[PDB]
Amino acid sequence: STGSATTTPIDSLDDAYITPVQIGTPAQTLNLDFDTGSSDLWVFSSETTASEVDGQTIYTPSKSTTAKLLSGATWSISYGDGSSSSGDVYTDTVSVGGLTVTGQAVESAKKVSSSFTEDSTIDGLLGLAFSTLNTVSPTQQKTFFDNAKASLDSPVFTADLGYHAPGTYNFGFIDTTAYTGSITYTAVSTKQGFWEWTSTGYAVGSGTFKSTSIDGIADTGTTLLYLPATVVSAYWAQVSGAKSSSSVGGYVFPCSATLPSFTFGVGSARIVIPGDYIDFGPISTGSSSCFGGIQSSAGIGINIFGDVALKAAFVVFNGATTPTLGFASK
Ligand SMILES: NCc1ccc(C(F)(F)F)cc1
Ligand SMILES: NCc1ccc(C(F)(F)F)cc1
Repeated sequence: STGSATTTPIDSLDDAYITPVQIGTPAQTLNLDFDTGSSDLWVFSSETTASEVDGQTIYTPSKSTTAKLLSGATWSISYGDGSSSSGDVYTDTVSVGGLTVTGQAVESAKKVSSSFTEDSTIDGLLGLAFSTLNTVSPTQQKTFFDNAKASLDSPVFTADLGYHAPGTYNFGFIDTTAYTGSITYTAVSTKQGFWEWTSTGYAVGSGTFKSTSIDGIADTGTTLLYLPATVVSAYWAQVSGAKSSSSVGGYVFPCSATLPSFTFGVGSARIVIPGDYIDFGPISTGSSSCFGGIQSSAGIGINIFGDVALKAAFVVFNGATTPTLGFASK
C-alpha cells in the first residue's frame, strides 16, 4: 500500500509545515508537524490543561470507538529548543493520506510548554526518526513509519517541501516525476536514533567547493540550517554588514542585502540552496535587520540539515534494513 499527503507552511516564512492526519473512528483530523528528528506521535487532546490550549484542534479519545488507553504508560519529551510536553498514551487507528495503521500509539498531552501553546496552527507532532528514541515508558512504542513498513510497497517515505508553497509527503513509493536528474544515496548511521549522514562539503555562492566531512541529521522538524562555526562564518563573511548578534542570538544581516546561495555535497552530487531561502525576514516588525537562515551549531552539539536545506531537494528516507538517505535536485 501507499500514502500521499499535502504539507503546507504555517506562515509566510516557512517556519514549520503541517500535514492533515486522521486519528480515531470516526476520523478526527489534526494538522501535525512531521518531524524526522523525533519519534513520538503526540497531540493536543481533551486531557490537555485548558489554559495551555489556544486554538489548537484537540483529539478526544472518548469519542473514538477504536481508542484504547494503554494502561500505566506515560511519555515525556524535551526538544533541543527547550520545548517539552508530557501525558498518557492511547492506541488508535491513524491514517495519513490514505495509508492506515491500526494500533498506533497516540500520546495524549496533559501538559505542553508555552512555545506549543502559542503555535495555534500545530495540533501535534508525528515523529519519523528511529523508534529507539520514543519516550513512552515503561514500554517503548513504534513510530507510524515503523508500524506501516510491512504493508508499504517499498519501505520508504519522501519529503518534498515547498518554498513558500505546499509540498508532499509520500509513503511507500518514489514519485519519479517530482525531481530532476538522478537520486544520490548516502549512508545513514542510526547509532543516535536520527537520520544521520555525512555531507561531503560546501560552497558559498559561486566560490570554490570545499571538500570536508560534515556529520549532521536530516530534520524536517527544525526550521533552519545549523552548521559548524567555521562554515557559517565563511558564509556570512560574503554578506555586507552581516554580523553575529548576541542579543538576537545569531547572525543577522541588513534586509536590503542580496544573499548568496549555499551548496552542500551529497556524495559526488551538489545541492544548491538559493540565497532567497536563507532570508527569514526582520528580527522585529519594522526592523531593517533581518534574521539569517544559516546559523552556528556550536551551542547545539550536532549539525542539523533543517527545512532550509531539505526544501531545496527531493529527499528519500529509505527505511530498508540498511537505511539510506537519497537527495535529488528539483
Ligand atoms: N526535530 C527534533 C529535534 C530536536 C532537537 C534536536 C537536537 F537539538 F537535539 F539535535 C534534534 C532533533
Ligand atoms: N523540532 C521539534 C519542534 C517542532 C516545533 C516546535 C515549535 F515551534 F512548535 F515549538 C518545537 C520543536
